[PDB]
Amino acid sequence: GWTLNSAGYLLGPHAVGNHRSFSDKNGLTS
Repeated sequence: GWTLNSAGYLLGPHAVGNHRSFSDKNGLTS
């Protein structure tokens, strides 16, 4: 049913029209 409080604290709605990139092009590693 719910999570918002319990398991939904991190889980939220998705944005339509906005695209996300992968974490392999940008980011430094030592």
